[PDB]
Amino acid sequence: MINEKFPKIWYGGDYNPEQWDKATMEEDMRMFNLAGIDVATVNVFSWAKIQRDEVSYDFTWLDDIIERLTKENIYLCLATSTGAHPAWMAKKYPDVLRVDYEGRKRKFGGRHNSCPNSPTYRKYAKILAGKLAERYKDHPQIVMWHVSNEYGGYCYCDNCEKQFRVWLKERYGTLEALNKAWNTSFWSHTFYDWDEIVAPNALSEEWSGNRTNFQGISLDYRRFQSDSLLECFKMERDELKRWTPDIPVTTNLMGFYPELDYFKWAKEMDVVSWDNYPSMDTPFSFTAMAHNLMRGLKSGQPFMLMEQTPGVQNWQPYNSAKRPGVMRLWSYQAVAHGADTVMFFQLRRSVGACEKYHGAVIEHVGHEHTRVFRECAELGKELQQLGDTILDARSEAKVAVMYDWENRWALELSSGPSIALNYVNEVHKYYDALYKQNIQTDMISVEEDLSKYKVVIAPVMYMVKPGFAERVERFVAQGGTFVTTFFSGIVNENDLVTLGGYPGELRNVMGIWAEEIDALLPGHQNEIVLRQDWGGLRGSYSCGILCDVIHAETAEVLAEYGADYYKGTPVLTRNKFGNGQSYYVASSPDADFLQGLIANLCEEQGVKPLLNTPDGVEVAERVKNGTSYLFVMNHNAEEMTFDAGASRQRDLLTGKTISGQATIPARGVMILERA
Amino acid sequence: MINEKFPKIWYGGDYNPEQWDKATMEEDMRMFNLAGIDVATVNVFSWAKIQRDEVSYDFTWLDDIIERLTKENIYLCLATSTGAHPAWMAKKYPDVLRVDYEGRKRKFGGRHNSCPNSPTYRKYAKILAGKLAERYKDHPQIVMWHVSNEYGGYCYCDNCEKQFRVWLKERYGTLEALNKAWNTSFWSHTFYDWDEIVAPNALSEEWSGNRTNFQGISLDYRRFQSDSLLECFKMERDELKRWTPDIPVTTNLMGFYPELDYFKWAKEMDVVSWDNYPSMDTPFSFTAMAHNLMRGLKSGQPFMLMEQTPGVQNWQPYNSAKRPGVMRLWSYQAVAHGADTVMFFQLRRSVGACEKYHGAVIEHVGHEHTRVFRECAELGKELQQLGDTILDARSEAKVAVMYDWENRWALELSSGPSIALNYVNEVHKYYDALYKQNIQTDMISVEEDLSKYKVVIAPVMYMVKPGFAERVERFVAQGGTFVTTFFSGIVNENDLVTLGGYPGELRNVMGIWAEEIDALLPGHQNEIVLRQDWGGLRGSYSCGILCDVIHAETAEVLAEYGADYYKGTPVLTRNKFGNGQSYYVASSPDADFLQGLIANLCEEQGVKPLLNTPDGVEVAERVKNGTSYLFVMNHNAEEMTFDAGASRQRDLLTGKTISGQATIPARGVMILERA
Amino acid sequence: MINEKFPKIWYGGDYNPEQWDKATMEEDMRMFNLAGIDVATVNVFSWAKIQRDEVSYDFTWLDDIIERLTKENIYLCLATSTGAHPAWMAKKYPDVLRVDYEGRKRKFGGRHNSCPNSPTYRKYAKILAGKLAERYKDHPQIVMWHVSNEYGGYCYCDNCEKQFRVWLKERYGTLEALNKAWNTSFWSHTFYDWDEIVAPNALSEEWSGNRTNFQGISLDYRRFQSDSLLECFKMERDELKRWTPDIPVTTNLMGFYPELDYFKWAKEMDVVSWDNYPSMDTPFSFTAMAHNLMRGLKSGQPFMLMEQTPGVQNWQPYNSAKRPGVMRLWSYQAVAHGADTVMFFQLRRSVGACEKYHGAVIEHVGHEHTRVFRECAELGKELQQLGDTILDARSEAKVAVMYDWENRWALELSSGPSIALNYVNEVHKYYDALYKQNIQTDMISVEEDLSKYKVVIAPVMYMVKPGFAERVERFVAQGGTFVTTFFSGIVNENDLVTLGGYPGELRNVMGIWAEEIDALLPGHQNEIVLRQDWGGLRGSYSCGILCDVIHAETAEVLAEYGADYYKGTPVLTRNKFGNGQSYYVASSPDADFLQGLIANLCEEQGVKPLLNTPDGVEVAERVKNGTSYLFVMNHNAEEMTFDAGASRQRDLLTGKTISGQATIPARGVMILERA
Ligand SMILES: [Zn+2]
Ligand SMILES: [Zn+2]
Ligand SMILES: [Zn+2]
Repeated sequence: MINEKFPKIWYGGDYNPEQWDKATMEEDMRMFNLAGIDVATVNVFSWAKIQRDEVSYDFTWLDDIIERLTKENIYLCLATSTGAHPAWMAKKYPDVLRVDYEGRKRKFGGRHNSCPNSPTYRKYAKILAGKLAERYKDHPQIVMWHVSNEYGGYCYCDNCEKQFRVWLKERYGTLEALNKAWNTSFWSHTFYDWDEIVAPNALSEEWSGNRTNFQGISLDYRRFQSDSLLECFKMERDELKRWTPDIPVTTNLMGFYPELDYFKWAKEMDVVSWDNYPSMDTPFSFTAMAHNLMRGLKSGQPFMLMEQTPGVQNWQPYNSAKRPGVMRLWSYQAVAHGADTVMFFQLRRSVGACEKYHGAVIEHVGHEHTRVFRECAELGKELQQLGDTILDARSEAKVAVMYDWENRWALELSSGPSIALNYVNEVHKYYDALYKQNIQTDMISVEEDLSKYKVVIAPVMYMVKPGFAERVERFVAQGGTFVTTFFSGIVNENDLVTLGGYPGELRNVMGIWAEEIDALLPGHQNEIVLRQDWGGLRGSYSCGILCDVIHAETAEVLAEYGADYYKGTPVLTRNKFGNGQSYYVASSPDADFLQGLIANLCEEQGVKPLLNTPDGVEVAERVKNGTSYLFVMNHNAEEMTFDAGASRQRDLLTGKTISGQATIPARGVMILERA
Repeated sequence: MINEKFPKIWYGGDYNPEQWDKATMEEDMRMFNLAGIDVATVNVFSWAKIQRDEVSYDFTWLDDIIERLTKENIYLCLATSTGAHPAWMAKKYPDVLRVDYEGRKRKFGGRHNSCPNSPTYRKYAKILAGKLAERYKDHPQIVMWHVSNEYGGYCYCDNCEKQFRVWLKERYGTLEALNKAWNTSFWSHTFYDWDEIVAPNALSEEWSGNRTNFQGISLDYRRFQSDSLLECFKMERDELKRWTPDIPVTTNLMGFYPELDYFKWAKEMDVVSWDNYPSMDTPFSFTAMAHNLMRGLKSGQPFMLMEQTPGVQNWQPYNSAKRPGVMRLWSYQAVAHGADTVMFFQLRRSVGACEKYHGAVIEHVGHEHTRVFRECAELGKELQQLGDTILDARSEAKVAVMYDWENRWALELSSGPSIALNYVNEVHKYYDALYKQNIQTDMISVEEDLSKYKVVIAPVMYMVKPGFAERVERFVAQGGTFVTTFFSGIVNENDLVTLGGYPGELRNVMGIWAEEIDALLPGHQNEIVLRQDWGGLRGSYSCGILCDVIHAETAEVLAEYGADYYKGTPVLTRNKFGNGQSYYVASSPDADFLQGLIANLCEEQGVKPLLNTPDGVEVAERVKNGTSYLFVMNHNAEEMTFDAGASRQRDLLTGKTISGQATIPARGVMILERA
Repeated sequence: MINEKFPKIWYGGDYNPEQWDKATMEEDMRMFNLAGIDVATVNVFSWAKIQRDEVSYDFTWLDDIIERLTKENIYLCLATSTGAHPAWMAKKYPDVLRVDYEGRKRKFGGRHNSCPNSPTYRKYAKILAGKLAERYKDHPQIVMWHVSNEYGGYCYCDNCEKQFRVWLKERYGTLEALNKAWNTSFWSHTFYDWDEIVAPNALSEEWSGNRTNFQGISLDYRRFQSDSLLECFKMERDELKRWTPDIPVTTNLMGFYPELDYFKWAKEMDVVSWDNYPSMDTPFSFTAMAHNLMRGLKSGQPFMLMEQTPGVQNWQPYNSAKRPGVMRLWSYQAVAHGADTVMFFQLRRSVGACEKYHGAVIEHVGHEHTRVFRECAELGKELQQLGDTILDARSEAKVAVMYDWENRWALELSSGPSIALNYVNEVHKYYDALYKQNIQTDMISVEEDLSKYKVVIAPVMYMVKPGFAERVERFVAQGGTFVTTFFSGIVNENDLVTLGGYPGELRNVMGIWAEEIDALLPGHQNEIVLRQDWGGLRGSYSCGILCDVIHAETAEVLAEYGADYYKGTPVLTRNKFGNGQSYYVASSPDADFLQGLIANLCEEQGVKPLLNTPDGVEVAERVKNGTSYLFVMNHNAEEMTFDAGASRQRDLLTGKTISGQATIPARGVMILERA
């Protein structure tokens, strides 16, 4: 379990009574009891309240809050408050403030924006975390540490620049090695001294947020910034554990957030927690893919849903209300994919600055006779009833899909071959296909152990890191199947091209040679024409975005282009390789083709759907011992019917036995317990 | 009259002989005479010409201009020249230059951009104003002072930041009060010293022009900037009044310009003057609303049209020629809404820099045989003919619609609930409905006395200021009808939410409780469904943008939503309150629904249309003594006919007597004199 | 010839073996012989490799490259390496870095971005040029000097600012003359000292690229910046010519690149060279016009095609592969319009940074068995077989269209009359009309000798320079036809309006007076209605963007507007003037009208198509001695057939005799040699 002393799916969220008074806190306790709320995330943004100058610390108000919540038997997710530095500190110690992408020195404002290489910031953040741990070391209600808050953003100040050079010295050892990695002979970029090197932003190598002259520099700086933030986190963590070695430590991540390499972060965290905030056009399968990734970060370990709105958001263009049931629906979607907590931002609405129109359990009227409140209490009852049932359950997926931040950085920094190529979109195209068929799958790192899987899919694996090619070769020869695509195997860890023919280190296992690649204008398409019927693939489908023009060397050709100067050349190939097979997909296909391909690939490895269901009804499974929990989630706004199978099983949410034809209400959820 | 010694609608405008020579001035005099031009606004932009260093003043060139115009008996609107500082001053005294929203120190260039807290600017602008007044104190031709020119724009420099803290001291008195007002417990923003507070711009709290982390700070900064600029105007005003206490002082405003609180500015001005420059998609009823607002800034006092182009604009994307008659049409529209002058920018085209392709009465050919000159001359004759007939005439509207700058600021900084909410558009939707039925209306401040009205409409009255609620409870209690909408009564003067349930202080009088609001995606609607036929309202209408979910408490329900999860809940309510009635409109309805709603509200109070006319034929009324003047303006490109009523009346522009059916030419104007 | 010792069309391009090693060079040499490559442009971006500090120069690596190429008898276009300064130089001498348009001091990065008024840059660029020239002065393989690389971009630094003041001193002599030229009495802009004048960028007079308060200042600053960069070129040129007085010097221009007055630049270069890079929506007639302009820069002298991709680009949004045959097609199109070289960027793909996905002859596989390579080898063989046949051949067009950078700057800076006015587009509309009918034309300076022409077309000649009016009066009177358009003859060289009536200095020769101009909203149109049938002009055509409202004075009206308030007024006039005729075109016509007008005008002067061909089949002629070479180029994806004429002639590319009907393959090229 996340914490043995708290044996259920935690229910609660961010709580900020220091924005109120003791009277309202009494109302909070009353209503939290009605809602089934038993965890509070406190002290996230009270650094200034605590520390008014470099020498004074007042924890008396916090003692009160903690003592009051303990009376109620509410557990504490205790934050270190380092998510936003005080105004006095920004004023006296400007080294704490970031210089931005546009080259500008910031003044005090906002949050999440301390320079991670700031001596002042590091000094005081470490001391604050240490004092909190020391003061509350012996307290029984603290069940989790919450370090800072949503780390992110880049800094380009002088301190980061001098520290970038050190990081470079440690990484490459010499200027010969550095100049080679960065290919500095290009555009007379030869460096003869480390101080000649600068941070890449609007002043130097970059423009428009994602464009650069020097991908090598831009890539490394992102590694460097991610590492620097990670060091701040590690620093607070170590200091916490000095005083409370037995209390878990987390920080709250942002899913597919692009700026941080979360695979590297998660190795440093006792458990992953994250903040799920969907856009109004975010596909339900996308947020599934994100919970999945969060699971994946520690190779299947259940994570905390640290934040989600219980109602409306504030920062979307059009902050629509969450329709009845949806709050519940989306909470159980998180649990289905590995969450062992569902926690909100936030418990009581602020009054406030920019978050006053962000949803909360208790809102502006200040009472419980509210739709949003009702729905929350309802979820709270259920979660109380589930108890420890699902806790620690894991995915036993036989299909994996690979994602990587460094690959993503190189791709997004690349120029070009096409701005229409979006890495996360292509990755999602494959995951979605799996999602619609209810094929249980894991999002994994390129580094993951491949032996649990029968199918490993790696969309646009543009960057191939040391050991990767050999791991997939070994995995395929042993009998696995590997899928990859156009613009894969192009470069190494430094974004230098692997010479001698794409896909380079994967050339042999894919059994094809990609000669050149064609980028299509928006709205232009080519067609995938099957050689002959093959499983659920028949006739023609369309494809777009990019078209690799390849040569089958060892692989069998299964489909070929139907149009353009490369008509009649392969677009889908299969290479037998030891006991396994590899498929190369040379274009970006429509959903029907991927539906077919995925079905074929799973059938070939004997992997079956969890269940067959109508479109919109998602199924995912977690397993505990030899017990299987099928989450069936109806995203449709109408009652729905599906075949739930004949075996004996019960819906954990209703207690009722289920067998055969079953219906599931609109926006409904069932948790099928079975062997 | 604006000035007794000048007893007609003033005609002329901005005039810049100092760009030319004496020879061209003789032609100028000749042509002004042809066009019936009798007023010139001079010396707007010659500070550097007057003052070449900190010690030298040359007024002789200005003496000759004033003397030459005097011989012609042309009246002088004399500007102070402070609307653009001299280059030598920017170079020697950089404190005069602004720091922009991006945090950059500006260099010399442009205009209207002096730092309002510059000691140098204030010093010299005050001396200049004083020297001018003292020099021309005994001149008979000067009928108006034109202070500076179009004050506007924000400054984020060091001096403003320091003055901002002082303004905060004067306003809140203590850090305790400021900390509460700004809700600084959020994001650890507690200030322990005033010096820790900074200007909110791209370096601190804000981004992309209208977004902010802390709207309380951003709201206050805009107040402070508006006051700061206002002080500069008051400074010059007082200096002018020392020497010429009997010459009126104005400064030229920009209508619905968002950055300045003109209601507060207007108290300090002897007469409002404004510059009307419509966009190519500006609806004619909007510019009517703008003129209307200009009249309302001083509670109905007539104003000056200080600027409008006689022909093309220069800064619109597409500067279309003003079709024949349109110039006249639009000048009379201004008069129709309270303009007692009609003035142009400018009398002769510059040659020039950025305004060489802005229209003028005298243009690049340098003669009067021009489409634009002929149209200016025609109007000139009519204004001579009208004499004092219309001067001082007032609006006697019984319908008022409220608009407020602080409300606006708070709304446009808010996040969100929807970027599709535009404060001014919502206001205009109500105005347009009255405009279309020729219901004589007043644009009014939230502070205006309500006693003279029967219908008060306050769209999106998000911010509710001290004394407002009482003021309106009393207006409804004693028989008035008050109309407000979704997202009203949410916050107070500091943008802090008023707790306990929307619409807060308006809850009592509105007799409803708004539980939650729903932002619709663009192109989505809900529907307004009437319980039963009510007056002009019948069946279903569409509504969109935002849908408020409300509970009738004291109010009764006249219509309910026709779709979505809040289908069948109130969207329109009527509350009997004392002798009067308040209507709550929970969404943003289409033009048809508002037409119905307006008619019913007017009928209910006994207010009738001025006149019934075809679409695009505008009718507005100004009353003088007991005499009524009906301005009738045909925006249509073809002849239109209407029934003018049976009472014996003459068109002042023709002398003809009108009764019953009457035709108006394309772009035509009539002014009907009636008792 | 470009260089007499190398008597064929040069084949090769940018070559960068310093990114590689001696061994890969051996492979370069083998493949270059296969491809028929005989010229390499070396040393473009190796400043830092040559010069590690302010005192050290290493040329040995370059010696090695030059020696190896000589063995293979490959000729050298030697660059000076000044296109990108070293990182140590940026670090130690920051005066080398630019200040950008937003006012920021840049840091080391990118290229083409040395401050042209940098003492350090000039000191070291000169020395480097000189050392290169002195070292290789006696070398037999050097056939061209390639100064720097793609000069461009503006600097707003302190040094440029102080030198701008000096350049103004030299140009105007007195503040009196400067204030007048800039019309500084506008907006109190009077300068009393040169140091009060600052550069026009985001901090002062300008915003968002092309908007400005003071076009005079903005216009001169671009002249100054163009001159500054030109001085850097001249400085290197002069140093090179000190040591090798008889080796040609060039620098690679960028065609219709807006920031530099290439007509001024070309007088300083021995031969023009340029870099042809189309957008995916660049019309084939546009790239033709660009080549044509490059020819026009030195009045018909053949130029060097210095760069073009042999395959894909890297900086286009969607970098599509060049379809089979297209590389060759576009290469011959360059030759048709005056290229006496065809060279690529680049010979071997970089590996790399931002250019690794830019095409090359030798690509990432590293061998010649590639579609792209085969196509390059094929072209190279053709070029070896052509020999010196076509060298020095020139255009004998009788139609010219004028283009001007200062005119372009003034039009792009103007506000407004319309942002839908795009000068280069209007220019292309005329050129395209000619290109579609295969009318041989020259793009020319406004300063070119008009004697050689029968039709001269000057679309939007908004700025009219000293001597221009007189030169075209003489041209028309002696028998030429002259065409200009709406919005011409408006200003002088200082962007000051020529008073008295548009089109000012052109008013006499055009025989019309343009009273006013009307900007149309996008999508809006008028119609051109012919008075009677006139040659290929019949009935009614559509027109848009701007409609000039004019009066015929001496000219007769061939066509009038068919709509709006100026319906019935002239839109197309003809003025008989001496033995010639001038046509005024008062609006922007559709392509049908322009087809008709062009045919009419050519017929009127005895000029006929080179050949009638189906659409997309382009024809251009170069003449050498008594022999005419007709380039026929089939832009269509399909075979095409046309009448090649009766005269006895052969295709240079096939050796075959062509007479009467001939068919051209898709993407095909024929070069007909005739009398
Ligand atoms: Zn930093
Ligand atoms: Zn300021
Ligand atoms: Zn410079």
